[PDB]
Amino acid sequence: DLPEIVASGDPVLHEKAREVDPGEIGSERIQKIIDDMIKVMRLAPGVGLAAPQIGVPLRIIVLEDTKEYISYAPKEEILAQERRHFDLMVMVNPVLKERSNKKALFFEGCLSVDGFRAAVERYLEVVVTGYDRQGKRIEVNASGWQARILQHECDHLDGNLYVDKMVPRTFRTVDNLDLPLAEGCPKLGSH
Amino acid sequence: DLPEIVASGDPVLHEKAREVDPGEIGSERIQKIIDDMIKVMRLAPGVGLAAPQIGVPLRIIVLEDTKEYISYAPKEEILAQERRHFDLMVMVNPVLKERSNKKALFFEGCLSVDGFRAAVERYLEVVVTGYDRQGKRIEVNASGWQARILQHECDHLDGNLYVDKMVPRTFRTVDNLDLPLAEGCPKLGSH
Ligand SMILES: [Zn+2]
Ligand SMILES: [Zn+2]
Repeated sequence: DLPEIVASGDPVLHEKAREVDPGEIGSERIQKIIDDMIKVMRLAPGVGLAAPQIGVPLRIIVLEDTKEYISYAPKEEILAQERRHFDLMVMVNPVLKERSNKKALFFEGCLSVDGFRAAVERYLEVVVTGYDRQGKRIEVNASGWQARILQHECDHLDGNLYVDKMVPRTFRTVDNLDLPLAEGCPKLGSH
Repeated sequence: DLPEIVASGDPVLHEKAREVDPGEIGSERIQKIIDDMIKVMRLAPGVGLAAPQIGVPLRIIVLEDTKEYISYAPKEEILAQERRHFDLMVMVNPVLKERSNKKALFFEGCLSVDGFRAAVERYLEVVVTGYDRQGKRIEVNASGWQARILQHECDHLDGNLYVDKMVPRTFRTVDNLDLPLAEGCPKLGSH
């Protein structure tokens, strides 16, 4: 049986998620959750996913970018967002910190807020500590689209969705995604 | 034939609309639009509607609350929100100003952002000047849900949607509308 995705409104998404006990990570229980998340993130075309999104108040995130997902987008664009593919990645009790105040601005979308995208600003470089799928402590460094995803998923673990971090007037239907930005809205890209 | 409501993304919604020339108000074109708006606002169950929502960069709003619309809601709620019914109302080149810093907090929804609602703070009392359907200077005073609607529609005329004015973490699917507010969130209602 597969637990589906919670949508905005469900308190689980707007409240800080409890840490999973290191070691208990190897548990057949939490291990199971990691499997589900990974499945769901792949079942609906998603590049990231946080425990609360399937109703689990735990600090666990999974991200992954297929060289196939990327394929379906303007090369001009995927290149601008420094979006390189990476293998599935799992992090429990992650702790994110920017490696520099360098930032970027692009359209983001959440699986708990579908049908909509919105330009949100993100750190370009970031380092995330925590534990790997098997309870061993790791420290992941990343930039570009990957850093973006990590920030997204981590935000979830704190009860935060991009909507409360978006650039005014950029909110839009996935359909009207490519329509121009109205005057005033900052330019997309980076410094 | 009636125009289709525009959804977020379409620049028309995120840019300041131009004032309509007084007098030109009686014009066919302009009196045509007012008819369309009114039709659309009624066609999809809506209580307000601004020109940009149908693609018209003009400053024209129509609001109306049926004793029928209201009927389909918790009387306890209709209470709290001071939501009383009022007849169709049309205002060109409206100019809104609060009558006091008295505010209220309730869930709002836009027709250009459907499937979602979010708690937004509004002035409780407000006065709006401008012109009536027939081009005559008018000055409407209102409070409660009516004041809320006026603010909503007027915001549209300036390229503003509630999403950029919502209370963090209140965003939600119309379905998850009644689910609790995450912890930390303000309490809905007045002061
Ligand atoms: Zn998300
Ligand atoms: Zn609206």
